[PDB]
Amino acid sequence: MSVETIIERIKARVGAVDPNGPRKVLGVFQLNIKTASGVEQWIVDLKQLKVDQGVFASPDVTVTVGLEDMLAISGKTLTVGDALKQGKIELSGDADLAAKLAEVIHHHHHH
Repeated sequence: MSVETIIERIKARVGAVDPNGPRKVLGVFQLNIKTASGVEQWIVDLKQLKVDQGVFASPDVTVTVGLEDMLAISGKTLTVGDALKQGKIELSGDADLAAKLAEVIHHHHHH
């Protein structure tokens, strides 16, 4: 519905989320929204809680997903595991790093 409405949730969440929340990691990722008009690139940092638009000078990992997909996720409806099974989220670069994200699919006691 709007790429902007997707990142907005990320910035609003990051500024409220905790560092210990996610897995033990720290770096930067390169997100890309696949659209018929092209591809919306976005920069995200793990270390801190910030968000930037464009292509990082040298991101740790490059992920490419569709707009619709990001909608179900960012909209707080679908789960990372679901989108992964479908194949909407494409990986490229340091799969090892990107893997840390999918790991969240697990159901542990403490995050």
